[PDB]
Amino acid sequence: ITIPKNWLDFGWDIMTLDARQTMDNIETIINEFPEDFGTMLKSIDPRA
Amino acid sequence: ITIPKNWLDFGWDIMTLDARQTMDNIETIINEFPEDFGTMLKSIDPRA
Amino acid sequence: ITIPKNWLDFGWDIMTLDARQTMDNIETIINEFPEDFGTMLKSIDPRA
Repeated sequence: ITIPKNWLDFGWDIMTLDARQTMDNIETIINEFPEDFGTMLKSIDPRA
Repeated sequence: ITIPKNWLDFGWDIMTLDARQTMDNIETIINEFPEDFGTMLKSIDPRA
Repeated sequence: ITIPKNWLDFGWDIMTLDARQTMDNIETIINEFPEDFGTMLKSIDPRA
């Protein structure tokens, strides 16, 4: 109990860390809507 | 072994939690770049 | 065992509350890009 608590629970908060290493990418993908397409709205502005 | 159960438990709340809290700081920090370089792409477009 | 569970486990998620002050600030900085640099696209626009 005591030793796995200190290091494997840490390891399974690290199982949980997969969120807090992928939300970087997901938020970049959020930001890709204004970056890759919010740009393109400012291209629809030229078209208009 | 209860002395370990005392000190190691709130102790591991550095290990478990910091691996996540430092990384989300990093995820959000990195998400500045989809807005820094974001605004650079969003400037190249309206130049047209 | 119970004293950490009452004060220090709580306390070390409170050490984990440090990111839950930084995270706002960093996200405001993520926002300072589409705020300042994002309004300054509309400097690059009339300059164009």
